[PDB]
Amino acid sequence: ELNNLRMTYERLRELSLNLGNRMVPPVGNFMPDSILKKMAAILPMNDSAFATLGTVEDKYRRRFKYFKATIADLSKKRSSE
Repeated sequence: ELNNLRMTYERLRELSLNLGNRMVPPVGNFMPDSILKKMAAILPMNDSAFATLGTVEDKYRRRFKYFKATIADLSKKRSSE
């Protein structure tokens, strides 16, 4: 029951608040709860794959670049844990 997806969703929550407060001015909502969920389950490591997220705003696609380092890691660890 070591749901890596849960670790992903949580890592995203921690990262969203981390980078979000590191932005000036603060974002507040670095990544919406919905996007954090689908991205944590699908774990898209590419823009061409991001299309499977269903609906991500273009503005969401931008700051997405700040999550690539974590998404890539969890997408890789998905087949490990």
